[PDB]
Amino acid sequence: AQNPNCNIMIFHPTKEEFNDFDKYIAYMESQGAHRAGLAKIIPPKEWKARETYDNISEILIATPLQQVASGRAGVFTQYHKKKKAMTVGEYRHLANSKKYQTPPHQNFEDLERKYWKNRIYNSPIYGADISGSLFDENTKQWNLGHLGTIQDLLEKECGVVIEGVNTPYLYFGMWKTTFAWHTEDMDLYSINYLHLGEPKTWYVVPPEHGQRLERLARELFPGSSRGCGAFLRHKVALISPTVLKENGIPFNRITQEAGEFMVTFPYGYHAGFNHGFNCAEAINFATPRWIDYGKMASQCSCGEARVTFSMDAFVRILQPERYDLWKRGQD
Ligand SMILES: O=C(O)CNC(=O)C(=O)O
Ligand SMILES: [Mg+2]
Ligand code: NI
Ligand SMILES: [Zn+2]
Repeated sequence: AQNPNCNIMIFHPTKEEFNDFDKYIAYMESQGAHRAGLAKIIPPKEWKARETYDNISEILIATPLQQVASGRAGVFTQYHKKKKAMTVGEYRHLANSKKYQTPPHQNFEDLERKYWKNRIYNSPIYGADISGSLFDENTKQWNLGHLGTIQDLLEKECGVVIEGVNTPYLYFGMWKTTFAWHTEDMDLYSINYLHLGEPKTWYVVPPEHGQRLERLARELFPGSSRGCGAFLRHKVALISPTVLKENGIPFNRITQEAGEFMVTFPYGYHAGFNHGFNCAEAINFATPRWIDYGKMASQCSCGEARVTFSMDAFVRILQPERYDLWKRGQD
């Protein structure tokens, strides 16, 4: 069995290997990359996402989200308070202000220490989940707006034609902006490209051990767990590495820098934080190996998780027994 300790693997494809996206994902899996839940892909030196980022300041962040924490430093939830619209240039200036800017630090480890010590005492503003793309249309390799769609994959594997679309999302971050512990919708893959700015630190639980994280989460968030049998779908709970280690939960960590891709694999729980002003692009995708994960994915039916249009068909076809309850949660 390849990668039996479930380490995060880092790949350096050549420009030739960068042509065929599906083939390279399958390659990475042949080497055991999926066992970690997360892999890093460093693009060949010849590749670029676009020519420059000099002209992005007029993108609008219609609903910036202030991420307000409750709990203790290592075990907390966050809720998202909506803020007034602002442009990317206005948000960058805000991220760089004395109130929000990254503190002086020695290295990524010192910054990570400071994040876990101090995150809860601040409320950073995240421009998350913005439909759009920063890939140039002429970028033909690993262009996250030109991937094969999940609907087409389901149709190719299973023969059933379904409605829905699959487009990327932009994320504008600042120091301490946080992504809570989650797997993707329908336990899909994700791919995330850090276009510019400061790094993003990731934490991940191997898919084979995801239920250990869920059991810890039920213990640590007992009211939330009574409310919903899949409350991590709400994407609000944080647990620090120190707490994970104290509870024996297997995990790994890595820091993504600008110019690098990360892939999350089906049922790979992940969480993390931004180091400072940055911009990432991410999209969900599927492969043949995903189908079995999609069929088994948990679902929130309490009403909190509220998701895209396109998830309807995935539930309806892959999980017909759960469909009626899940759809009630949506309505
Ligand atoms: O970058 C973020 O805030 C969150 N991204 C992801 O969870 C992902 O790419 O799967
Ligand atoms: Mg612009
Ligand atoms: Ni994710
Ligand atoms: Zn729920």
